Amino acid sequence: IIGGEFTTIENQPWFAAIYRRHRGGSVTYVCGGSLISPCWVISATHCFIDYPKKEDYIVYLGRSRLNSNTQGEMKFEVENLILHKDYSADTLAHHNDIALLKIRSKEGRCAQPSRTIQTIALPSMYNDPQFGTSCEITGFGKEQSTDYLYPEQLKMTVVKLISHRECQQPHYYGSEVTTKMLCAADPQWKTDSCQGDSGGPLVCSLQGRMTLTGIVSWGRGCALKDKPGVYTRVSHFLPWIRSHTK
Ligand SMILES: N=C(N)c1ccc2cc(C#Cc3ccc4c(c3)CCNC4)ccc2c1
Repeated sequence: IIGGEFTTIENQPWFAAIYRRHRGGSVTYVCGGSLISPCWVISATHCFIDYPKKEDYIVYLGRSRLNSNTQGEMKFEVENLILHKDYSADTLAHHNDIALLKIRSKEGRCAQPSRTIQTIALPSMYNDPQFGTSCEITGFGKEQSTDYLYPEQLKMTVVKLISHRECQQPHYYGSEVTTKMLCAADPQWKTDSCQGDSGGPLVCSLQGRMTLTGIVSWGRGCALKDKPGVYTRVSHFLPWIRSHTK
């Protein structure tokens, strides 16, 4: 996250921290995720497509820091890694950038909801917020494009949704951004999501309800003028999520 503020897991209890085990036993951060039910974490397929072995991943719930065992945190393995069969990448745009991770403790249990571990509600079909609506993003992603390290402490920011017609303008993304994608940015281009925030939530309060409106997917640079953050529009994927969690 570029700009914004440092936060803790109690303010974002649906936030899942996803890591990968490498050969030799070292563990590194991959992407964010969101708890949608006790056994299921939703993320972006582009985070896993190059390393599709479920046994390699570690998922934490209730974790506030990248290298700290936050009190009350829960560690899990991936029982089922589901990638979207029509996922594809263009030079900029990612298509069908959505993934599901079925989680399991070493005892074979799913998440136990607590003050720091809670689910996030899915959106309803054809009911996304209007352009100009303020929404929040969370992640352990880069603080600056030139950084190679990720922040130790979890961050958050607030951005505004951008219309499809504004996002399709020539100086923005043209025809490369589609109706299955949602644009969101800072009107002053100072805060945004960035590399490492992928797979993480775009949470919008709509009609009084906190909703998983988007999943961090792609963008040209980070916090660049006329280059919004692009998110998977979760409301389009409700039949796919239902079928793969049944
Ligand atoms: N401006 C943004 N909001 C934004 C949002 C998401 C981003 C995501 C990345 C990235 C990445 C990345 C890095 C490594 C690999 C993949 C993707 C996909 C498959 N191969 C590995 C970089 C900049 C990003 C910028």
